[PDB]
Amino acid sequence: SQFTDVKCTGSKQCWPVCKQMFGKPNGKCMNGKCRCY
Repeated sequence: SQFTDVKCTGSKQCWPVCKQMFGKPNGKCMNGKCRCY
């Protein structure tokens, strides 16, 4: 997992975040913050 500080309630929210931050959308909302894979 890659850490982010981006808050979230649902995993789909994390897809654009992870795409911007790490180059792929694969990501889940984990304990209220995005994690990217």
